[PDB]
Amino acid sequence: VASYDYLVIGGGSGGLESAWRAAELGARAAVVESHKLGGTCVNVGCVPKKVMWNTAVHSEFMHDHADYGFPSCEGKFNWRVIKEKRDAYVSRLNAIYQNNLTKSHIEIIRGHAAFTSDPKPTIEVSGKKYTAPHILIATGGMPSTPHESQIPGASLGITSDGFFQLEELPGRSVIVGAGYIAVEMAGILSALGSKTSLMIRHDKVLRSFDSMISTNCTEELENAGVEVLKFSQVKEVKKTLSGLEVSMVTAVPGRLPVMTMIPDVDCLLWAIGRVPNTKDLSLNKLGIQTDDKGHIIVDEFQNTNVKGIYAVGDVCGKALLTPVAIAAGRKLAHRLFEYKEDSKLDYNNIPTVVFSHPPIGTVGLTEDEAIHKYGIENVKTYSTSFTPMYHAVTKRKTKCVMKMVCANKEEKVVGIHMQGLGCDEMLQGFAVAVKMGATKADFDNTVAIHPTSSEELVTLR
Amino acid sequence: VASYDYLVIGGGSGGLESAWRAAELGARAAVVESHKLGGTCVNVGCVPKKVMWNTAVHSEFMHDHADYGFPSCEGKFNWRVIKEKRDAYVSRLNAIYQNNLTKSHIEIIRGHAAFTSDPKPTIEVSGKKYTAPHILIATGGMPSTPHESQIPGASLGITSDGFFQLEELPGRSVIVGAGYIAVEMAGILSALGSKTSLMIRHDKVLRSFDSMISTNCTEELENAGVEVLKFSQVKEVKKTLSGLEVSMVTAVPGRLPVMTMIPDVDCLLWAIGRVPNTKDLSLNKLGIQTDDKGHIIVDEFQNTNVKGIYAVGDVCGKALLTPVAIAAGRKLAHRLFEYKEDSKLDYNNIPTVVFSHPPIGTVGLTEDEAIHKYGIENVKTYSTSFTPMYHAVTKRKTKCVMKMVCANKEEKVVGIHMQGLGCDEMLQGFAVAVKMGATKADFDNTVAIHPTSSEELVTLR
Ligand SMILES: Cc1cc2nc3c(=O)[nH]c(=O)nc-3n(C[C@H](O)[C@H](O)[C@H](O)COP(=O)(O)OP(=O)(O)OC[C@H]3O[C@@H](n4cnc5c(N)ncnc54)[C@H](O)[C@@H]3O)c2cc1C
Ligand SMILES: Cc1cc2nc3c(=O)[nH]c(=O)nc-3n(C[C@H](O)[C@H](O)[C@H](O)COP(=O)(O)OP(=O)(O)OC[C@H]3O[C@@H](n4cnc5c(N)ncnc54)[C@H](O)[C@@H]3O)c2cc1C
Ligand SMILES: N[C@@H](CCC(=O)N[C@@H](CSSC[C@H](NC(=O)CC[C@H](N)C(=O)O)C(=O)NCC(=O)O)C(=O)NCC(=O)O)C(=O)O
Ligand SMILES: N[C@@H](CCC(=O)N[C@@H](CSSC[C@H](NC(=O)CC[C@H](N)C(=O)O)C(=O)NCC(=O)O)C(=O)NCC(=O)O)C(=O)O
Repeated sequence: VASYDYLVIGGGSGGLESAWRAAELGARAAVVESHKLGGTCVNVGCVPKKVMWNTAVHSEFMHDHADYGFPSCEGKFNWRVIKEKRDAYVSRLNAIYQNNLTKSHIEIIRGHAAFTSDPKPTIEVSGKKYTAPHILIATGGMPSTPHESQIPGASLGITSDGFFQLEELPGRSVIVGAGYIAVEMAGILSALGSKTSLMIRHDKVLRSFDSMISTNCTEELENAGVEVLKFSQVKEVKKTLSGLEVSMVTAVPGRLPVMTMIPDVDCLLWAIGRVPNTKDLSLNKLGIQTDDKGHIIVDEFQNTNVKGIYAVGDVCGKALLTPVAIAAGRKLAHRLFEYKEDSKLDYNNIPTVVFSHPPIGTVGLTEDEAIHKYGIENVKTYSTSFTPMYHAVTKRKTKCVMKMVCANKEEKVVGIHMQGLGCDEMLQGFAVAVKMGATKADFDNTVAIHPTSSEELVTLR
Repeated sequence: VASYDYLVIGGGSGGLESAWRAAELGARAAVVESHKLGGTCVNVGCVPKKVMWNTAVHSEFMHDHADYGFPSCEGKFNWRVIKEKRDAYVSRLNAIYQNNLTKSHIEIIRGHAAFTSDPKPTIEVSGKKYTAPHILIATGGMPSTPHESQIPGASLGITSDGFFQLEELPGRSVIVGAGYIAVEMAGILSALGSKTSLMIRHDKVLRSFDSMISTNCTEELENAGVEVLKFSQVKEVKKTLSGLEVSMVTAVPGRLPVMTMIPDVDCLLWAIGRVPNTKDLSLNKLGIQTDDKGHIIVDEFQNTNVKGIYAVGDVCGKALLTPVAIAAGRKLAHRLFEYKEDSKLDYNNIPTVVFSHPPIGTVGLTEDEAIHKYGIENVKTYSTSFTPMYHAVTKRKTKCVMKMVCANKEEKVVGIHMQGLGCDEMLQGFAVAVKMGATKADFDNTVAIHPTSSEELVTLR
């Protein structure tokens, strides 16, 4: 058994930051990674996705070519070309991440970690034992897929992982899910050409976001060639000699269920959820508590119930974002190694952008949550809806919706929600201002930047 | 002589806002406008310019087409097509502005106002006299042009106004100036195809912005096909049977002056400065004080030396931006009509974006100004320089530079400066945060939005 000061299991987003931060503080760390470093984000998440998004966004502006006085280009997107580059990039970030670890004197124990029956928390990677006074579990999660028992033929569909393994643009796509991933896949596949259908159990997507986003996003989706099959469920899936045959049930409230076949399907993508990578860690060896779905139960300080063990990131099941895993890994290192006893991540006012078309940006409370936190009498909301001047000369259109939620009589901005061009880069500042406890006056007392879509947020009346 | 409660001379940006704000407060107002309403911004500024910018930005992304797996389109931008649309839009905003005035019960006295020799401040528009207990001078400015006496042949060049009257894309362009306008024209003409040369008296452009912006902007300009002729001056201009012949002197410090001819010039654009529209107001009739260059001298509250007369906007010569004219017109109405005795515009931390390629965003103090305000010992600056992941797969490249200036030991962000993709929409939030008196911790305690260029600002180390 070899001792370190920190043994972080998982070379992902939260994993690495905590490892790096720890080393700066003089700690002797090592990171265990069983696959490629950089975790999900870099290999099958933020990075590969965003390249595909910039590409889909490219397909759109090309449509607007003639309106801007330019001749037209046919199209016929070559997926292979871009898949090759996307991959190259991803493999260049790998070398980089590895470099930085070794530059920081952080060992990388390549393999699969599992806890042992040894009294003090000790882990075993390929026969060898390693322990540390502080161990972090940053194993993240995996895409979930239905069971053949529930949906016979489920194994025939792919997931976001599989999406990143795709070599050519599928002619017909059906996506099952109504969250940001589902939406983003729907957006990219449809912009690049696949005849996309998004299949949701309800009438809207992103049903957890402010109602405006939920509503607008379902709209923009439809208005862009994506077919939204509301109130539908895949009953079973079959492999025909031409494609896949999705047998789905559609039960619109007030109507009788209608069974339907969607044939000639090239791709069936499962964007229904994420499961934790906890199973094979042998948590039961130490009695490390988890929930019914396998996530790892932690406190305000990422502590497990076992002294010396913490967990951060997707594995915990909360605020599943790279910057959140990162931020919590960062604060932990400062708590354990810098002794900042109250170093912890504030999970309120975490900003998030969905890369739909146009992009969604949001931070803070929804109207509902403000209503149920402060009371109707105390919640004011300001909003606007305009078409960006980019579409002043184009026949193709998209809107921009902005909503400001304000609490109490001072008008403390407790939440911002918006959708439209520039909203992806436009959100950070407001998240900082919002984090500071900005009121509607602070926003309204800032000189506008004209012409921008961002000036609308500071002139809401 | 007909009485109103407010008589605002000038249907521009500052003019209108003050008129509208006044009406909401129950005041009897009227606006005098001698031309099209909406002033400079709408007719020959923000609006027309920005359409041309979105168009130039379109030319660029088209270059990146093949890298994103799309076939290539030749090009051959048709200027007429877009000029027609840009104009249509501008004429649709006119109807709109007019509408809103009448909806607010604001009269529009169409014509040219001039003060009279009548004891109490009274103005005369086309024979008729009008007075008010409060009169606002929102007459803005005009593009300046050299005198034939100084630069013989100067009258042969056009200005930004003339640029908006252009019907076809000039084959060869030479721009004289090193400010945001000069730069923006250089950017658009060059992206759309003209063989552009930007002529500056020094080695860099935007010499008033933080040194980083000054430096980076001169670079990006060159790297995009714009020829920067540093240390050069147009000596005289001549109309040949093929184009114009710019005779210019180039005096690089340490070298002997070299006289040069630039022939076959289709366009000579004068972006050397703005002059105030004060001459014909007959200010001398009341002794309304002005400076040597004709701007109108005002105090913290936009007051002239004459009781009952104020001035806001470009006419004053300070912070020449639409949102600034607007913001000051707004505060004045609230002061005069809502009685907010201390309602005035704070001219510190006014945000500004230059629409260069990529866009520049800035707010606050430059390093120099922080250095000379706090002292070297008390100024820390953080910065980064990265290539946006949009260029991860493109052969064409651009950077992104970010600089944070921090004062004292708390690290109060007194200034932010940046250049690159998304910086135009990315700036508003930080301007609000900066306005609030945000420190580097508030920025650093905000959860990042990945992947974006904006996340870089909140992770500067
Ligand atoms: C499609 C798709 C797009 C996404 N897009 C975005 C986006 O734009 N922005 C965003 O913020 N988030 C996005 N996410 C979410 C983000 O990727 C995750 O929230 C984030 O990576 C979580 O970090 P983590 O540190 O817990 O784990 P992870 O980064 O997932 O990585 C865990 C690492 O641990 C390794 N490991 C697992 N178990 C063990 C073990 N027993 N021993 C050793 N090795 C092991 C894993 O192999 C992996 O490399 C996306 C996710 C998917 C899927
Ligand atoms: C190229 C170009 C691009 C620009 N781009 C931007 C940009 O992207 N963003 C930005 O913020 N700013 C930009 N500006 C600056 C902005 O346009 C001006 O700062 C702003 O319009 C100033 O407002 P104002 O209220 O003082 O006057 P103005 O809006 O200029 O208008 C004054 C009005 O008064 C009328 N008038 C004049 N004298 C009289 C008189 N005696 N009686 C009656 N009528 C009269 C004028 O005709 C005019 O319509 C740009 C300017 C130019 C030129
Ligand atoms: N923000 C720009 C920068 C370009 C970019 O993608 N840069 C990164 C890829 S981000 S993909 C990986 C991801 N991000 C980061 O490493 C940097 C992003 C930001 N500083 C943040 O902390 O959120 C992550 O998993 N980090 C682990 C950790 O630090 O804990 C890279 O080149 N980095 C190499 C380097 O570090 O020099 C963009 O997104 O376009
Ligand atoms: N911000 C979006 C909105 C689209 C847009 O251009 N909208 C404006 C043109 S801004 S061009 C004219 C300019 N801007 C405004 O009227 C609105 C911009 C913002 N609210 C601000 O106050 O800075 C101005 O001179 N205002 C005088 C004043 O209010 O004092 C328009 O349609 N307005 C019609 C309307 O008012 O409904 C964008 O720029 O793309």
